Amino acid sequence: ARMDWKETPEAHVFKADLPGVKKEEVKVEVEDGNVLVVSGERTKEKEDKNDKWHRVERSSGKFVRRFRLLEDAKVEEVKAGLENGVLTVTVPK
Amino acid sequence: ARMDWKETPEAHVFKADLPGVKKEEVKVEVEDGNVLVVSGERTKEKEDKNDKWHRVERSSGKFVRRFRLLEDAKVEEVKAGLENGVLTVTVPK
Repeated sequence: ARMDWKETPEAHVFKADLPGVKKEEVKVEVEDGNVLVVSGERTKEKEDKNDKWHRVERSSGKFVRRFRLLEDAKVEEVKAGLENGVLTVTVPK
Repeated sequence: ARMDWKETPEAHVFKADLPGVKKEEVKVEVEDGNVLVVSGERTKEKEDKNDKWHRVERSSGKFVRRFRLLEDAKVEEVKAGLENGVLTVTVPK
């Protein structure tokens, strides 16, 4: 989960490369008022059991990440969207 | 760009993690008659100086991937799909 953290004047924007991940496999939470938490685990591709694996580089697993926000976030204002393999978490300041 | 290479009884299937890449930035071709070429660019969101970066782990720029297909592969029947940051190329046998 390679991630970026940008602070525009309007909000804190986090990006996470989570290719091939479904929302039911990712989790965005807030702890102790100012700690953004991103975790998950890409599911096994329920693809043809018996296939021959010539080469496998894409090998993702479980993970958890945390960031200390500069200010307590208004959890009901935090937006999180998943698109084209990129998770985006916007935190309004 | 991380890629998997699996083989089904019907075709060789290639997967590529391309988070944050729109189908207009990816190119799928067959060079020299039997070389699969997956390339494109993961555009950097330069933005404005008003912004402030606290963390940067995600990569950007050009990517190039080449696999040598069989001298007898349905080169005219290769399909390419892009969904949830994952590219899939199906080369019929």
